[PDB]
Amino acid sequence: SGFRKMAFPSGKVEGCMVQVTCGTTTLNGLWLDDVVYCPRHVICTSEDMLNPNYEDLLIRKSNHNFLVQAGNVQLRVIGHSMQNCVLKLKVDTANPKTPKYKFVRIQPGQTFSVLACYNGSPSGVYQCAMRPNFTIKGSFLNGSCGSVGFNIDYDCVSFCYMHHMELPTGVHAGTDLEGNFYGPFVDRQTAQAAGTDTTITVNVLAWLYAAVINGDRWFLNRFTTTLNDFNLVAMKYNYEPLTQDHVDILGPLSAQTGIAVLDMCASLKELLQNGMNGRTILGSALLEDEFTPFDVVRQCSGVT
Amino acid sequence: SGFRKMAFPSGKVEGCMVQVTCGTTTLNGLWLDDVVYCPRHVICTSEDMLNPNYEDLLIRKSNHNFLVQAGNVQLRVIGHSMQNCVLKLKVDTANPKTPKYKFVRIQPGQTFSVLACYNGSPSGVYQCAMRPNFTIKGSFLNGSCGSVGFNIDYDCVSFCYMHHMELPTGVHAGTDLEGNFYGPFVDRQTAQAAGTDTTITVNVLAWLYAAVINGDRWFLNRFTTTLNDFNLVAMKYNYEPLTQDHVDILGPLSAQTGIAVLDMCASLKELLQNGMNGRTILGSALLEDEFTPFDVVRQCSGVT
Ligand SMILES: CS(=O)(=O)NCC[C@@H](C(=O)Nc1cccnc1)c1ccccc1
Ligand SMILES: CS(=O)(=O)NCC[C@@H](C(=O)Nc1cccnc1)c1ccccc1
Repeated sequence: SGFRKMAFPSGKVEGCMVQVTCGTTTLNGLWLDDVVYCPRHVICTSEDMLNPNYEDLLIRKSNHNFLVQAGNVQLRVIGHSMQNCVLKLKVDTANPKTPKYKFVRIQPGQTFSVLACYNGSPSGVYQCAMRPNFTIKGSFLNGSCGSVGFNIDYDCVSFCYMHHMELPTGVHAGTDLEGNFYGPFVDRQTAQAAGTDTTITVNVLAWLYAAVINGDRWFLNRFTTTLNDFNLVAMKYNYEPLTQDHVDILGPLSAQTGIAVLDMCASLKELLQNGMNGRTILGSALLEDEFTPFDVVRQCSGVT
Repeated sequence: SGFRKMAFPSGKVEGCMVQVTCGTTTLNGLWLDDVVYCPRHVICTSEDMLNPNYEDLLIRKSNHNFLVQAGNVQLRVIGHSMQNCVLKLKVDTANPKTPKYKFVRIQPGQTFSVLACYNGSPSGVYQCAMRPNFTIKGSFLNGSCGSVGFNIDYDCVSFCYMHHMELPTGVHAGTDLEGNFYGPFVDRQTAQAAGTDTTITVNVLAWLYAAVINGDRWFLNRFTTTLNDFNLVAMKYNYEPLTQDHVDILGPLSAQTGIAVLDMCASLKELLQNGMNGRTILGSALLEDEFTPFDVVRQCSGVT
């Protein structure tokens, strides 16, 4: 009973957080095996961020300039290199708390948990989605850079995000763990605008299925629609176009509830056209799009 | 930038979760030092739950009937006792991962994180509030009993909740770690209805302050009000009456933003009377009441 925006247990990731300081800049790092991963802008002063030449700034840095502290103990840095927008600091000790892990580059619409950190210490955990415009709507302040996003499959942590930047609009941008930004963003104090933040249609449908499973059914109607008809409505409301791939992924939810995907699309169509009329769905007064179909199945079945 | 429903990092609590089985019933336990805490209904069959005499059911149980498994290893049970609605199983080994901890009985309106578990294994973490009617709106399925709620002050975990029951209405009831239920609920398969779920006014005001800090300001108006005037409106909308104690707790937010508490009350009054008119506040289309004033300060300042 009940449905909540749930994050993965963060323990396995808390064991990897370290503090990295270079000169007067301090941020978070991720220690896995004998490498510490952190945003390359750790080498920048606030002045340097206006137009940084990272290769030139990195020449003036030696291994002893990167101060890495794991809780209360100092790690010895024996190598450093830049890969895209991240620095990889080779340390002389393998992290004993290193979990089984993978580095993955997620797709827009996919969800993940964020362990927000400051000074190498965890402050909290929340669930995010990579927006279709490649931004994330997080909760990050100065010093949170290097905090990571991840998913967990039983004992394996798949790291997908490292926080680097806040856009002047209050939304967030970052990289995968290979240092490649999601979207067109660059690690420079230049005004960079985000594109249209469209709604993740397949996620809204998955969340409507979660609502039916948990008892919220008022929005079910007597109608059906087609993909092309639904998509004319999705276009008008800045929703992502629904494809047969999305219908396929919703198959298990459709089978469990006995509500055909296109019938749920017709419920969604009427909700877009008529609004909620002051009613709520799973305690929300808007259509939630940060639950994937996999998230809904996982939460509704009890996967640990 | 940004404001999210954030949970505490759950690592310290994940280290305490164990599986407890008695006969054919399996639920979660909390292992702290040499004691495992779990709901007393672990001794019940599904038939027993209609009208259980726990003292009589417990007489037929010995230490060897309680199977406690910490991950893959079995704990030896050397004592057992019932305290209110919890069982305390004395084991022969102190949990090496026991954090600094306290047992606290929270007040309605206070928030906490829940580490939902199944078979002694964590599935996810989310943020809750103890409702004014002493229920929690969680996400729990059969087998989640024994999952706990907690807060963290730097290195100290304050345990406040243990999950026991789902009401026929889909809301949740449980105990503090001394086994005393929050509210009038009893651990019996009897229909028990929840009282009026009022809105936590001081939390909504705190969340309005979080909105102003993060840029969402459209709801600010040119009006003020008084506590008695505001409370006539709060009464009409099933909001908790606002007291001077609540105004006092909002003082730091009022000082930080320069918006007097009673002026924010007048913004809230107009929002209750006029609705949102299709607009959002911090990505929500309703007034959020599960952030305390302390939660807002902590998130907006970066406390780890
Ligand atoms: C103190 S630090 O080392 O964590 N970061 C300082 C610089 C960083 C930055 O302000 N990032 C930031 C601020 C607030 C929230 N989320 C992210 C930056 C990166 C790219 C272009 C411009 C600025
Ligand atoms: C399988 S178990 O041992 O975890 N619990 C079985 C009995 C429990 C129960 O169904 N609790 C429950 C179910 C679903 C979600 N949240 C809570 C119960 C407690 C009090 C009165 C009636 C029933």
